[PDB]
Formats: sequence, C-alpha cells, structure tokens
Amino acid sequence: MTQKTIKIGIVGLGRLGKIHATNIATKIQHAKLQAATSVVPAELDWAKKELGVEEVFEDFDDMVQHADIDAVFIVSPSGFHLQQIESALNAGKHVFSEKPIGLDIEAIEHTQQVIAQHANLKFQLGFMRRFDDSYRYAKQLVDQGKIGDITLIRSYSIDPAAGMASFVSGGLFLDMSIHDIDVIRWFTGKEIDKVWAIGLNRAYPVLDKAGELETGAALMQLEDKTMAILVAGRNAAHGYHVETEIIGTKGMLRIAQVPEKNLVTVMNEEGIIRPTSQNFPERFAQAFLSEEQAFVNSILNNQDVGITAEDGLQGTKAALALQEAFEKNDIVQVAS
Amino acid sequence: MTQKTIKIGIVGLGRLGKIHATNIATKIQHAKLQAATSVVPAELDWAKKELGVEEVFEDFDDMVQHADIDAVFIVSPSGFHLQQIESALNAGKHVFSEKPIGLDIEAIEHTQQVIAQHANLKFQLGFMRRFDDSYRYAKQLVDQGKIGDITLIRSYSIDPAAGMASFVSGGLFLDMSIHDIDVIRWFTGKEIDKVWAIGLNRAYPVLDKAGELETGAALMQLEDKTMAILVAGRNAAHGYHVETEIIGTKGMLRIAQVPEKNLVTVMNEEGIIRPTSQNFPERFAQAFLSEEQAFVNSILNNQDVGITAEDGLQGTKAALALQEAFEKNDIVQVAS
Amino acid sequence: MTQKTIKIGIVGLGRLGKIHATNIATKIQHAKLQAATSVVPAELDWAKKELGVEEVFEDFDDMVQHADIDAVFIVSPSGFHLQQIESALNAGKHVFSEKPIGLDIEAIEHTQQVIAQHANLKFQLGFMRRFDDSYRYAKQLVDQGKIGDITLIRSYSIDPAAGMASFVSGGLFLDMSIHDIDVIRWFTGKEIDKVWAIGLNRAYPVLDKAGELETGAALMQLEDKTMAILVAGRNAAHGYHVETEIIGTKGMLRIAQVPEKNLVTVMNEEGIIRPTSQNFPERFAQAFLSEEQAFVNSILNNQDVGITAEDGLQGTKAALALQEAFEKNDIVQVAS
Amino acid sequence: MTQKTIKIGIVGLGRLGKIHATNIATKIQHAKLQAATSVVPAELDWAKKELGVEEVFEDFDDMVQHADIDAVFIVSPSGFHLQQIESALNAGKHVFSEKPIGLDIEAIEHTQQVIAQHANLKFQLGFMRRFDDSYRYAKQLVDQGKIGDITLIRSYSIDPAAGMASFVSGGLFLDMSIHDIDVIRWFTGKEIDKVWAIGLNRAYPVLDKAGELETGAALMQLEDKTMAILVAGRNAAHGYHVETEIIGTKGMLRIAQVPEKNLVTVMNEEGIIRPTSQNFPERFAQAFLSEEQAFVNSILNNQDVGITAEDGLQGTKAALALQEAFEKNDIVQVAS
Repeated sequence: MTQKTIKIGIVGLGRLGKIHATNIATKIQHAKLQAATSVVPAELDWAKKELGVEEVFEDFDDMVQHADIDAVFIVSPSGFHLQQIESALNAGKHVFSEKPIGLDIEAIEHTQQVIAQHANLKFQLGFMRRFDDSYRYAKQLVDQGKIGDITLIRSYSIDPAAGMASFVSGGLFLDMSIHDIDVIRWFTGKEIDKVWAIGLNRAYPVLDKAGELETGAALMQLEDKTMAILVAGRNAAHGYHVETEIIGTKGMLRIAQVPEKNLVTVMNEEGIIRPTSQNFPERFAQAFLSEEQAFVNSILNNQDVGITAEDGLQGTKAALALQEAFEKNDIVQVAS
Repeated sequence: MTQKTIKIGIVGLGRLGKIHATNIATKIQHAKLQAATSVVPAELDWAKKELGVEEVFEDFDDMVQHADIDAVFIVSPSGFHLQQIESALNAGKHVFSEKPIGLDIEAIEHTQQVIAQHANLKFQLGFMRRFDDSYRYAKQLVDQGKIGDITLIRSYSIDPAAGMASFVSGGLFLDMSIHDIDVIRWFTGKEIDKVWAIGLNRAYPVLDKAGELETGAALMQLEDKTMAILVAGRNAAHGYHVETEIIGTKGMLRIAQVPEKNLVTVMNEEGIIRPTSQNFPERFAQAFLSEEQAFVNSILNNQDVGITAEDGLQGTKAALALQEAFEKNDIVQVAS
Repeated sequence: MTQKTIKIGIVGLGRLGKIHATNIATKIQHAKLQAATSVVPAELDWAKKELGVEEVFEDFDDMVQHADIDAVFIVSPSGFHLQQIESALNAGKHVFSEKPIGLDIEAIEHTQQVIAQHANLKFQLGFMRRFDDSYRYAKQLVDQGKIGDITLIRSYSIDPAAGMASFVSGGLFLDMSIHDIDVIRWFTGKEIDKVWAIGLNRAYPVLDKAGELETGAALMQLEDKTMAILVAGRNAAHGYHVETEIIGTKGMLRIAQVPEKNLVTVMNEEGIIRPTSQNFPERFAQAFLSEEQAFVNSILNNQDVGITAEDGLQGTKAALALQEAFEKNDIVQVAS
Repeated sequence: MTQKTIKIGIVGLGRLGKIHATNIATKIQHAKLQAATSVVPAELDWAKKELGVEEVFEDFDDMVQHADIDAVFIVSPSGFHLQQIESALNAGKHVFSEKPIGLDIEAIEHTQQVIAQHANLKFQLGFMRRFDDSYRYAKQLVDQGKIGDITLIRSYSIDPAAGMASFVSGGLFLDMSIHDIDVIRWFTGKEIDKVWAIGLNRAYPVLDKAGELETGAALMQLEDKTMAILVAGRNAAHGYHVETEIIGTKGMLRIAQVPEKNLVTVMNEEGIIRPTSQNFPERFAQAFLSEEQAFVNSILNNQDVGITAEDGLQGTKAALALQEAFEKNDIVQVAS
C-alpha cells in the first residue's frame, strides 16, 4: 500500500535531540527511529531502552554508511552540522538539520554547493517557528494584507533565569537571535542591510571576560528601509520570553506579547496572574512536532518544504554581523 | 455673575462620608462644604481642621433648620436616611442621599410621598456606578444597540478579605448587591420578578449564628424572562471585585472582568501580574466625584439627574426578596 | 515485544465520530482503527478511503461479534449508548463511550450492573475536559490546596451562533451542560443537591414551541452548601465560549475567562483584538487526543482511568433535574 | 486664612493650551485663570466667554508686565518657550512651561542661567508622564528595588493615524520622543551616551521631501551600558500608543502594554476586543491635572517639584542627537 515508513537516524541526544528522538519514535506518522549516533554511551543506552532504537553508532559516518535509514536528523553541536549534512547527502539520505546551518560563511557555501548537487534529496533546517500555530496565524494575516506593508518588526528571545547558572557558545546573537532573524526574513521577504548591537552583563559580569552577554539589543535596517529591533537575553525572571511584534501600515500584531502558559487565570493576593511557559520544549512543543511531520511528509510526497540552505546562510551571516557590531560597538553592513 | 455656589451640609463622617466631604470641599466646582453633622465629636473636629467647615452640628434637624446651606449630603447609617431625607426636604433643602434609600418598604413609600410634594427640590440617590466611566461606556454600547437585546446580566460585588476581621448590617444582599440590582434595572429598563438566593459561610462559620453571610449567589428572572445572576461576598483574596457582564443577542461585554488597578503589567517569577484595585474608594473614585458634581450641577441648572426614589424602592425590595429567598431557601416573588 | 496494538471499532461517524476515528487511525500510539459501523453508506466509504478501515458494518452487534477488535469507541446518538455499551462488554470488548452515558435513569442503572459484571474490561466516558491541559492545571492548583476549599463554581458552555440555523436534542442542559456538571463533581468531590433553572428564547423564539432553549441559566446548591452557577447557550457571537471559574477561600481562578484562539494579539481600528476559538474541535483538540490515548494506555497497562458509570449517571441525573426545574420553573431536588 | 489663590496667565490656546486653561479655570484648587495671551483673536474671545478670563493680551510681555498674575503657563510653539520663560522670570512670575524647554542648545543654556538667577521662583517643565498614576506606580516598584537594576528600557510613542492628514515640526524625535527620553532619565537616573536612529515614510512618502518621518526607531546606549529602545510614529491604526517597558535584573514591567481605554471588554464576531484610548488628552487627562495642581501647590508651599531646566536641556539634546543620527544614518554621541 502507498507511502510506507521513513526510517530515520538521529545524531545528537542532548535535550533537543531527545525531544526530536522521542517525537519521531512515538508521535510522528509514517516514521521509525531506526538509528542513533552519540559519543556518549549513556545516551545510546537511553535510545535503546526508552525508544527501542535498533541500531546505535558512535560515529555519524558509520551510521549513514551502514544503518537501514532513509533520512537523518542532525541535532549535534553547531560545528558539526555542515560536515554531517554533506556526509548524509553523499550517502543518499534526506536531511533535517537543526539551526544554525553552520558557523563559517565559506564552509556554509561549500555545503550549499553539495546540497545543490543533491536536489532529489530533501534538505530542511529546523526553523521551527515557521511551524508554530501562532506564528502561522500571524503570517496568514500578513499574507492576506491585513496589516498592510510591514514597517517594523520587534522580536525578543529571552531564556529563563533558571538556565543562567549552568550557562555561566558562539555568542548571544547566534545562540538566541537566529530564529528571530529568520522570522524577520520570512515575514518580510526582505534582507537585512546593516545593524548595530549593544549589550551588557549587569546581572552576571562574569560573562564579560568569558566573552559572552546576558542581555543584548540591536537595531537593524532592512533593504527597503524596513526597521527591525532585537532583544536577546538569558535572564528572564518570568520564564521563556519569545515574542514577535509586527507593525504594518494598516495595523499591528504581537505573537505572545506575554508567554501565556495556558488558558488559566489565577486571582490571589498578588493580583491577577497568568502563569507563563517556562522553557522552549514547553513553548514550542507543537512546532517541533509539526516540523518533524512536515519533513517526513516532504519525503513521502516528494515536495520541498521551503526552508533552504540560503535561509540558513542568511541567518548565520546576520548573527555574525550583530556579533561584530557588538564587539566593535559600531554599525556593521551584513553583506560585508 | 450667573450660577453661584451651592452650600452643602453633610451628615455622616464615616469612611464614605469623609470621601464625599473631602471631595465637596476641595474638588467639586461651584460648591462649598458649609456644615457637617455627627454624633462623634472627633469627626466634627476633623471637619473643622481638615476641611475648614464653618458650622458643626450634633443633630441633623438642627443643621437643616439653622445652617447656611442649600443642600444636604446624607451619608448616615441606612436606618436614618428616610427621616433625614424628609427633614431636609421639609426645610427646603436639595437632597443627595446614599443608598439604600431606606430599609422598610412602608417607610420608604412614606418618603416617596414627601419627595413628590417637593418636586422643585432635587433628590438624588448615590448609585455611583451610573457615573462610572466604564459603566457609562457599556451603557452607551447597549443604548446604541451594539449587543442587541440583553438576555442575561451577571454581576459580582465581592469585598476584599482585608475587611473580614472587622466585619466579624442588614444582610449580605442589602449590603453588597444593591448597586448590582440598580445596574440591572438601569441597563435593561426591566423589573425583577422572582429570585432564589443561596449562601455559605465556608471561610468564616462564625457568621452563621450572627445571621450573616460571607459569600452568596442568586439567580433572578426578570419580567420578560431576562435572566440575572448575582454573586456577593466579603472575602475576595485579590482585592475589590466588582464586575458586570452583559450578554446580548448580538454580543457580550464585561465591565472589569478583572479589577485592573492601572495600566501596569508586572512580569516576574510568579508569571504575568496585573495589580488590582483594593477597595471601593480606589475603584470608584471617579464615579464619586462625577455623581457629586452632577448633583451640584442639577441644582444650578434646575435639571433632574434621573435617579429617583423609585430606583431606591426597587433596589431595597429586590434585596429584601433575595434575603427572604436565602432564609427560606426557596424562590421568592419580589412583588410579594 | 511487550504491549502490542489495540484494534478499535468505532460506531458513529458524525462530526465528533470522525474526529475520534481520524485521531485513532493517524495519531494515537499503539492503536489501529480496524472497524467502523454506520447506517450511512457514505460514512463507511469515507472510513475506507480516508482512513483505510478494513472492516465496515451496518450493524453494531455485527461489528462487535465478528470484527477483529479489542475495544470499541461509541460515538452514536445518545439513545444508543447504553445498548451498545452492554453489547460490547458482553462480547468481551473494552469500551469508550461518549457522554451522556444514557438518557433514562432506570436504563442507566441496568447498564451500571452490566459494567460491574465485566470489571476486567475498561469502561471510560468521554468527559474530555478532564484531559484538557488548562483544566488539569487548575485541578492541580486545587488539589495542592492553593485556593483552599471551593465555595463556588461558575461554568459556561455557549455554542457559536454559527450553529443556530441548523439547530433550528434532549434539552439545552443535557446537550450543553453535562460537561459542566462533571467538572463541578470532579473539582469538588461533592454532589449536587437542588437546582433552579430558567431560560429564554430571545434571539430565536421558534425554539419555544420546539421545546428547546437558546440560552439558559441555573443556580445549584451542593451537599455542603457549595454553590454552583451554570449558563448554557447556543448563540455566542464571539465563538465557542467554554469557561469555568472556581472561587475558593484563599483565591480564585478562571479557565478560559475568554476563549483565546492562540498567542496572537491584533491591534487595529477596532482596538486590541484577541481572536477566539470557534468550535469544540478546535478548543478541545488536545483533550480529545489525550483521552483517546489514555483509553488505549489503560487497556495496555491494565489500569483504570477513573471516569466511571457513576460519573455518567450523576451527569445525566443533574441535567434531567435542571430540565425539570426549567419546565416547572421551580427548585428541584436532584435525588428525587 | 493661610494660602490664598494663585492667579495664572496662560499663553498658547491651541489644543493643549485650551486643556490647561480649562483645567486651571475649573478644576485646579487654589488657582484662578486670570489672564490669557494669544495672537488669534478668536482664542481670546473663547477664553473670555468659556472661562471668564478677565484680562486678555495680544502680547506675552504685555501680559507679564501688566496682568494681575503670580504665575504663567507657557503653552506657545516651542520656538517661543525660552524667551517667554526669561521674560516671566524677570517680571517676578513663577513659570510652568511645556516641553521642550527650547530648540537651540546655546539658547537653552542662556535660559538656564536666567533660571539660576531666580531661584526663589518656581520653574517646572511639562513632563506630565511623571505625574501619571501608572508611571508613578512603576516608578515606585523600581525605587523599592522590585525589578533590581534596570538593564533596558523600551518606549513607544505613536500618534493615531487620525492625525496624519493634517500632519501632512522640528522632527519626529523632538516631537514624539522627548517624553520618552525624560522617562528614561527619570527611571534610571542615568544619562544617554550614544544613539543610532532610522526611519521610514512607508505609508506616507510625501514626508521624505518635507524632511519628516512617519515612523522611526532608535537604539541608545546609556552611561553604564544600560540599553534603551525608542519607537516614534504618527500612524497608529489602533489609537494613541504610548507604552514603556522596563527590564530589570529581577523582573520586568510594562506601562500600557496596550493602551486600554477603560475596564470594558467587548466580545463579538471579531473576537475579544479591548477599546483603546484615542489621543493624548484622553490618555493623559489625569497627568495634566496632577502636574497643574503640583505647580500651584509648589508655589503655595514653597517646595520645588524636581523637574528642572537640566531635564529640559538633556531632553532636547538627546532628541537632536537622534535627529542627527537619522540624517547621517550613523551613530551619534549625545555629548558632541
């Protein structure tokens, strides 16, 4: 009977890897988590015991050469994405890769070429916000012309204070802002021209010498003089604050003005309380499932999803520009 | 020059009396707080020292007979309203009276007659919600036909838990619900036919034997089979909860769905917080000022405000019906 | 390998039946939609074509006698639930049944006996709100003692005006309020003693003669003098309004104070807009999936879910009491 | 009897001037609107007829030399503020001046000297947001240490689209952002070091050649590397959007996240609607009254309010810096 099962091998079983692994194994239609790769033995025992993964590997190339798989999910550290993407494509496997695509512009361009040489194989980057129901609803309003042309986008990505102690990386803007950059490109269809970024380690000055930032902000000018504002942070007291505001000529919208946990309002001595989502797995649970299913369906239906290596390239380049602008404390042109 | 100063004498310098007194003396245009009556000497010294009241009295009839006043504000305990209303009108004074108009239906009707015999004098009852900006905005929407005919009104009046200790009266529904009854009559233009009320002293069972209630609820059927729901209480943990919901054939609205204090949203470890108004003087500050100014302006302009003794009568009767329904634990017809 | 696949046969392929069918076939782990029963041929072709159901039946007893199934999902009209429950249990099948369990108290008690005689088989009623994330969050707060003892519950179930034209049944309270009754019992652990219900057909008087109601309201007194308020309706202009408020001695909460569609806020000429969920499949999508998975898992793990025939009985009895109270326009004791 | 009446002369009877005039004449305690100056005769007839102003003048120096006044309210166009401030102080009058203090840094410094030479006379600038109840509530939380040290402030001032047609000035940031600059200085106690501003005329390109901007955005770095973000605009579809967000080390708050008009929520076919405040007189009505009363009380009580010429100077300088940064499309240091 038509359209069978896509067998997937995963690499990277950190927090996010385990979410994708668990989802593929137990929720995603027409998919099997067949293989897993990790350099941490305990992670491979987990894959076998919890998810019943049949083939475990210590090495990614070993998995892609030998495992009974049609596709891979790449959830390794960012420095490994490009080489693993190329290897999987060269072994005839469809590829889902987490963001960022890579860290080095030249290396990324090498991978773009490899991808272009395997056009029959699916390649999808994990910009999961494109699959989130609220982002999609806003995108629809924008596409329908309901707020007119976009004049400004403000996007915030602030991690919960709960993560600061362990955090004390590639930089604040690469870590926190790449989804925001992609959202800006997605909604506008436009590119970013120049940026200025500033930052502070006011709560945790230890990050000064570690090179890092606890909170940063940026102003960006787009190609048609569209404006964008970013805030990125690692120290939100109220939970996981990911919010995107779009201002248009005819209206305005905000996606998660505040990060409401659910439909429950609590009233007590502190006033009126809306509990908040606390972390990315909670906030983006639906989006992760949707992007995984889209990847599997793309293979079965031979239809591209629309999230390209170019989207990856531009994401990384803008983030590098923000980083450079922060270090120089000056305006930087992205194309340079 | 046209339209001079209305000199007012006040009786009752409890919490609410002091608010009206302070407002008349310091905020209200074309008004002077000329006289004050109280059986508490400290209250009269307060009136003299804080507000510069020129004439103090221990007795209301003495004030109305002898003070240089055009009008009175009656803010005494409810059992004194009727006799003070009659005395003031018989002495040629315009009358503002706090709710309730009185407690006894027969006695109230006696006062309605006295009022009818002094039609040249203004008489206004302190149903301040009619002057509140939010209530007025909703009233306007209703009057303009924006929600169609009203099918149901739900109104809550819940005092803050901060007041329970002192509270441990005339009954819960007379105390808390008379404004709600008036709001229902005001918005609908309709009368209440029969009611059932229940109640509980779950947080403070001491009120069982004291006759009182800490929380009560009621269902009411209006003359055209319009529905109304009341909740009254003395134990709100989040502040002063006064909320009115109107459901119509074309739409629905809520006045203070939650009692927002101001425009400030706070985000911290507890989630997203909206601080709340804490007590009636805070919530209804604007309404008190507006009704006081309306009273003064009515006298200067010789124009009736529209809040009549009949509005007072029906308020008290419906509240008595709710009380009776609670005590009998059965449906009571208001007209009986 | 441990714990295989639960094969399910479904009866009833109306709107809700098709949701359960689609979910079981495509989303639920360890489940197969093996069989379907319907008296509408087009529905059986749908089951075969859309979901690949292998065995179709025109008759429920034929399905339960002959299909290769372990369990049934009963989503037929309410008058068929009891007989189909008994038949499935007598044929050794685990049973999920939609609410209400049945319509006749005596007939329901007959089925309770049959259920008691098949204790090895799972029986679960579709009170899906118990599986909804927001309801569960509130339940947790209540269970943890965060609002103290419950003094009052107000619950609204109002269907969108979009459905009125087709609607123009068993009565308004049986149709709309049974989930609310169950929620009240679930949160409190208490039973309902007596009720009064009123109603109106103000937008659609045609329902007067049809016996029906477009909007109704009720006050209920529980066994410990806990209070409850219901509103049920078929004419909400803003979408699907299902809201539950719980007032406790230490706090208060509302589940879906307003029925927010998602995390998107829109700002335009009309003010600040939150779009709303429009219908039950949208609002309770997660809850339906969760209750279906719970049913399958209960069978695999041999662990009862906790939603009993008694919960069904009490749901129907309270709804009948509300109906009787409405028709008599008087207080009715549920136990009578 | 102690503390008499402050007689005030006003200049400028545009929209804002008429608000101050009306307030002083009819609401403010211990104040009389004695005199008015305007070069528009109709405005002087208005002052006489509507407010009963006794002395009208065509010339400001004539008013301050000859009118029976103790103080002035300067609500003329911005280019006249400095010369009118100096004249009033030299004639022994207390001075309230609207923002901005002036437009030219050198000229402003000349006026600062004149002010320093009249220390016995009150001087207050109309930064009314400092008197707004919501801003004051947030200020209190910040002062009490509740959000810790401030890491970022984002402030938006967007005028309603209703004003665009007439608007089609001194620049967008001087017009719209001076209150935001002052708010940033007020809350932080810190100064602004360097800025970058960008802008667009996407809805109304006619403003390109007129020199103006319809929407602009800015990033600012403060002296301790505190961050600030501004958005200024003239084309808000939803009303008057003035919002200030403060992010601290321990928490976050927003003042008017959305510009709620009142406590009324409306539910209809468009979803859940909160109507919005439409213009500055509506939004800041309370603040205008409070700052006027503070000015009068400062004179009566001989106590400075705390809003100085320096606050004015820094407001104008930062706005000029934003303007320069926009024109050059580069980072500008405020102190240069």
